Amino acid sequence: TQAVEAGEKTVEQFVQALNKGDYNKAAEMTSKKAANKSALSEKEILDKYQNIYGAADVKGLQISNLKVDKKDDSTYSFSYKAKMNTSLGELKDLSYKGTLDRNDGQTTINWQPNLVFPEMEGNDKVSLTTQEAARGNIIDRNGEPLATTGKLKQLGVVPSKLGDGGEKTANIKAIASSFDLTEDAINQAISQSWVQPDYFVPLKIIDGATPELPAGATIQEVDGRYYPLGEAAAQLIGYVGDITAEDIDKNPELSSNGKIGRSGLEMAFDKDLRGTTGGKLSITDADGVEKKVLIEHEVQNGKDIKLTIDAKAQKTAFDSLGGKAGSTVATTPKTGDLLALASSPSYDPNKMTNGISQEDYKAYEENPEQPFISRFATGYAPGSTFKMITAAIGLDNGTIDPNEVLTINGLKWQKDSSWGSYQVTRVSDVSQVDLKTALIYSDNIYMAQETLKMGEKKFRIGLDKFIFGEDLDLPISMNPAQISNEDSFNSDILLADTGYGQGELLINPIQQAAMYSVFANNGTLVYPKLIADKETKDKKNVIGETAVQTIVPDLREVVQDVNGTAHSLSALGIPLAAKTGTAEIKEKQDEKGKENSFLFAFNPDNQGYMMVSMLENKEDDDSATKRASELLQYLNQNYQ
Ligand code: NA
Ligand code: NA
Ligand code: NA
Repeated sequence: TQAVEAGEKTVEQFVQALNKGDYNKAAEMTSKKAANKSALSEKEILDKYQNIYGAADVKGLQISNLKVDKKDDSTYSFSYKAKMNTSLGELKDLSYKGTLDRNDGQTTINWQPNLVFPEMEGNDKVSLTTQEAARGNIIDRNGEPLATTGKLKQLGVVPSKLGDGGEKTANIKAIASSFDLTEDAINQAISQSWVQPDYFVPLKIIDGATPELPAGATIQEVDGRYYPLGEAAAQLIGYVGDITAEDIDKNPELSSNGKIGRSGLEMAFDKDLRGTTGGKLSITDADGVEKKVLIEHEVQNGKDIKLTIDAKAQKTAFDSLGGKAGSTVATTPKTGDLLALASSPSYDPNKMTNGISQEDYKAYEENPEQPFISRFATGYAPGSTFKMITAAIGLDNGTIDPNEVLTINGLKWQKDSSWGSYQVTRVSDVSQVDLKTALIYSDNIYMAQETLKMGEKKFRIGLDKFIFGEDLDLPISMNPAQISNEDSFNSDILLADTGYGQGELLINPIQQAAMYSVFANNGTLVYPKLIADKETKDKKNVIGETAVQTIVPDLREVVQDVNGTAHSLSALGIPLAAKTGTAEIKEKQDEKGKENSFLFAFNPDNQGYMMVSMLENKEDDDSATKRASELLQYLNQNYQ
């Protein structure tokens, strides 16, 4: 028994060394090279595992049903089942055999070639054939390509057919002028250490028509990932990059010669889009005759993925932001279909996937507006647009009388002196303010007073009916919305600030469109939906239907009233219920305060669409409302 337990331990140490990819340590646990002992020395056992397991990308060795018994007084036999992962999938239930040598107080393994794979003898060989899987496509709600595989025209220069002095310098300036290239970039490209004078040095992927080709400039045709919307959907779709040795070490089933999603939906749906590698892993004898097929299956191309996105609305929403910082989310609020998820500024996903220079990537990374941010998935304070929610909560618990008229003097208000120098600020000095007037003029003082009168307890009861703290079932990385940092405000100022969408509220644009959908579903919250085939989810009785029938007519006046904050949208001549908003943010880079401009809008007649747009750190005289006319026209025409 004491020798049987020692034999079991050494087999477990041998498997563990192979499991951890430490082949040299596993070889040192073997007996000496002999006839009935080990078949090879330690160095060539190391080389056999390193060569064979490396060729099949063997990762992770797990065994089961280990049995060590006694044959002779010096040799103990062992057997166990085992499984491992390869570049062609999991290789399950492998029956391994062998014997253990016992001399002195050391138990070693009589190594044989059948310890690499179960049925190998002597000079048997291992072969691996693989067929690469074609990557699936990402399409919109009408089948338009968002991420597809196309034929790209690659511009390149052959430094041999270029020149020497006057001919070389003139041709480089001609190519740089005819293809929007820097003369220093072309010289740096052909001066790389890998370049030979007769080689084809690729420069960039050209899109559209091809101009004249000067001496040396030649166009070759290559296949690669292509994004038709470009930067208009770069944060949502993402990009693919070359698979690295580090990627294979983490997942050997990846194609060692293919692409992998690095961000966005390309990464979130990488498994479904990449498919499975097809091929065969077989064992042959010394004559190359097939002895045993270990793994074999055909190639399975990646499956397509259809989104709720409207490719026309996505491009319209992104273009409307004019390159400024901000985001826009468009939905069909009755089903939750995400028609558009625009984030601005953005980056070029085609440039990312077709090789980007360290300078262009550095410009993206050091842009203070940060184009890499997915602003539709980043939490923000919702701004004074949130007065809709506080009003609906106040109507439900009876704390807000729609006809009660408050008397507000000036633009600043304080509960008492305990607030110190802080005051809630409004933009319009209206003396007699009821609920309808407060929504039309966006009166933060009114709602701050109604929030304080309502109380934190009743306020949170209405807030808890929404989606605060919930994880949305979406293939987009995001954090749950929050009311504040803790379960209690512990501050009348924080309570009042939360009443009009400031405070410690953090809600991303997608979560905002979810909460605001109650006004298009008579108080029912409809969860947003990105995958077209998925089922509509909703949440009943978030706010009362009476509150909806009270607030939506007021939201019509935000557009139709001459002093409504969204009156410029009345020029469209379409039925609109809207609510503008602002959020004041303090920053340390600039001692002056920044603000975000918000716009909520939907069709109150048919509930066909709904949009939530925001400008982050807006320039002076800029707003989300002045940029929404084109998207509102398109959504109203095509979504009823
Ligand atoms: Na967050
Ligand atoms: Na707090
Ligand atoms: Na406003």
